[PDB]
Amino acid sequence: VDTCSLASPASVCRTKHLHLRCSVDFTRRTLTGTAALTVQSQEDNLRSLVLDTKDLTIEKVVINGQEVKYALGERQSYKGSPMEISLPIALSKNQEIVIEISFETSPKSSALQWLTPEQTSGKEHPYLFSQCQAIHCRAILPCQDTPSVKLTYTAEVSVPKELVALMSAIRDGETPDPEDPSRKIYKFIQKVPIPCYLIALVVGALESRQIGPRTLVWSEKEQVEKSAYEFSETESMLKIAEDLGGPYVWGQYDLLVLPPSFPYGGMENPCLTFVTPTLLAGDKSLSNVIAHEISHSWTGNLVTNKTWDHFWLNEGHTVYLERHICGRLFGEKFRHFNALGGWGELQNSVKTFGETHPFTKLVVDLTDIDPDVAYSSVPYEKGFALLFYLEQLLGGPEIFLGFLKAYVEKFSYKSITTDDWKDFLYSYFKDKVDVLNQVDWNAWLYSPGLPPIKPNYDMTLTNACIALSQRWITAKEDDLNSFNATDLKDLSSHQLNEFLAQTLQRAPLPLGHIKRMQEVYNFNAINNSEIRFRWLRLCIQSKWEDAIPLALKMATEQGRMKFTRPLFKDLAAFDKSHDQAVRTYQEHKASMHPVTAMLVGKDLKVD
Ligand SMILES: Nc1nc(-c2ccc(Cc3ccccc3)cc2)c[se]1
Ligand SMILES: [Yb+3]
Ligand SMILES: [Yb+3]
Ligand SMILES: [Yb+3]
Ligand SMILES: [Zn+2]
Repeated sequence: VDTCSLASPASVCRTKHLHLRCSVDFTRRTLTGTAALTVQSQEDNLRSLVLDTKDLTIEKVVINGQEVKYALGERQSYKGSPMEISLPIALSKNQEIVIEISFETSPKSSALQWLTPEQTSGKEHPYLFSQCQAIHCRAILPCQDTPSVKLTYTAEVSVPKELVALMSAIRDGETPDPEDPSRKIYKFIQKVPIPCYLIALVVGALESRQIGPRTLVWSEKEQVEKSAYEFSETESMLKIAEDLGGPYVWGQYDLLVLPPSFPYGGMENPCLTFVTPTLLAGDKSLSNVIAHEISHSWTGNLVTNKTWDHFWLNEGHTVYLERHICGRLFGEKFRHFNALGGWGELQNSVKTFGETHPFTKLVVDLTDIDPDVAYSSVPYEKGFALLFYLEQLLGGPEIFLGFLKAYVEKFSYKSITTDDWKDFLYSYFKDKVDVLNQVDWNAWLYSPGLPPIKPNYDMTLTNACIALSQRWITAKEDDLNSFNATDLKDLSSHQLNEFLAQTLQRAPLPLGHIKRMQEVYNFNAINNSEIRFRWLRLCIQSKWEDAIPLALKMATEQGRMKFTRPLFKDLAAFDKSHDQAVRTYQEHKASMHPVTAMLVGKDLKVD
C-alpha cells in the first residue's frame, strides 16, 4: 500500500492511459481542461473509485457521455483531498472505462511555477514549468498519484501562439487552436507506460539546437549556445548507458535548461530531461548530472520504486550507473574519486541529521511525512555505498554490472520494493549466497547512521586534495605566506571542489586563513556553481562579513535547493547576516518555486 496516496490502490483499479486536453492561462495562472483516464478494474462489481487531487477545482465528471456523482473529501495537509467517483455501471474484473474530469489548477499548485516576463531571460514572455516528483502530479490533475501505477499518455496543450509547449513525451504536431487563433495547440504522445510523477510540462519562449542524433537542447535563446556546448557529451553518455543498461526505449533524449529557480540539479522526465542552468560552468565539468539523468532512463523510469519508502532503489542504482558512465569516459580512478566524494557527502548528511535520525535510514516509512521534507542525499549516497560494497564483495564491477543489466531486464515496466530487489539479487548470485549472507542487511536497509562497513576506495586523485586541505587546517599565521596560486596548478575543477569539501568539513577556519585563501587563489572569481557554493559556505561559516553579499546573491539569483537551502541556513546562523537572510527570504518568497519557498521557510523557522 502507498501511504502517500489517498487514491484507490493498484489492487482495486489501474489507470492505463491519460488523455490530457488543457489550456495554459497566464492571466489567471491556471491550467484548465479535461483529464480522460482509461481505468481498468482489478475487482468484480467495482462501483466507485478514488483519485488524488490537491487544490484542484472540479467542474464535472463525465462517463459514457453523462455527468456522474463525485465528492471531494476533507484535505489531508500535503496529501491533498481524495476525490471519490460513483461509476454509472458496475465493472467486472479487467473491464475498462474512460473517466473524463473537467478541472482547473490553483495558481498556488505546488507542481507549478509561473514566471512573469521580468523573471525570464528574454523579459518579453511569461514561462511555466512543472515538477511532479514525488507527489505533486495530483496538484496538476486528478490521478492515482502513486508510482505503483504506470500509464501511457497523450496530450493537447493550448498556449499563446508566440510560445512553445514541451512535455515528457514525443512531439506529435502543432496547429492553430480552432477555438482561438491567438493560440496554438501542441500535441504529445508517451507510448511507454510511466508512473505519473514523470508527467511534465513547460511553456515559454523556447528555442532548440541539435547536439546529437537523438538530442535537442531547449532553452530561452540567451542560453542555447552555452547549453549546446555544456551538454555536448550527451550522445557519448547515452551510448555508454545503452552498453550498461540495454536499449534506450524512449526514442528521443532531449534536454531542457530551466530558469534558475528550478529546484533540483535535474529531473529525469522521459524524452525531456529538465536541468538547472547552474550546470552552465563553461567547461562541461558538471556533466555528471547529465549522466545521472540519462541513467534514470533505466533505473527509475523503466524499473520504478513501488512506493516512496523504496526511493533508494531509484537513486542508488542511478548514482551507481552515473559513476560507471563517468568511469568509462574519464577512468576508474575518477570513478573511485567520485565514489569517495559521495561517502563524504553521506558523512555530512549523517552529521547534520544525527546518527539516530530516521532520515539516515536507507528504507523509510513516509506515512505522515511530507516527502519534500524527507528529501536528502541519503538515498543517493547510502544507496550507492550499499551497491559499491556489494560490487566489491561479489567479485568487482564487471560482475556487478551483469547483475544491474539483468535487474533492469527483469523489472522493466514494473514497480518494485526493496524485498523484490533483494530476492532477485539472491537469485542472480545463487552461487554466492554464502557471501550475501555475510551482509548485515538489517543495519544497511533499516538502521540509521553511517553504514556498518565502508567500501575500499582508490585514493590516487583524492590525495592532493586532502594534502592541501590539511596544509591549510594545520597552518598557523606564520605559515600563511607559504601559500601561493601554484598550489592549484595540477588540480582539476573536480579536485578544487573536493579540496573545498574537505576543508568545509573542518569549518570554521580562522578568518585570516580565509582572507589569505582569497588573496592567493581568487575563489571569488570562480563561476562554477559547486565550487562557489562550497567557497561561500566556508567564508560564511568562518564569519567573513565581506562574503555576506556574495552568499545572499547566490542564494537568491538561483533556486537549486542543494545551494539555496544551505546558503540561507549558513547566513541565518551567522549573527552578522541573520536579519538580512530572513528579510531577503521574506522579500523573494512570492517569486520563489513553491516547494523551495516552503522548505527555506522551515529551515529559517519563518512562517
Ligand atoms: N533517507 C531516506 N530518504 C528517502 C526518501 C526521501 C525523499 C523521498 C520523496 C522525494 C523524492 C524525490 C523528490 C522529492 C521527494 C522519498 C524517500 C529514502 Se531513504
Ligand atoms: Yb460480477
Ligand atoms: Yb504522429
Ligand atoms: Yb528468495
Ligand atoms: Zn536521481
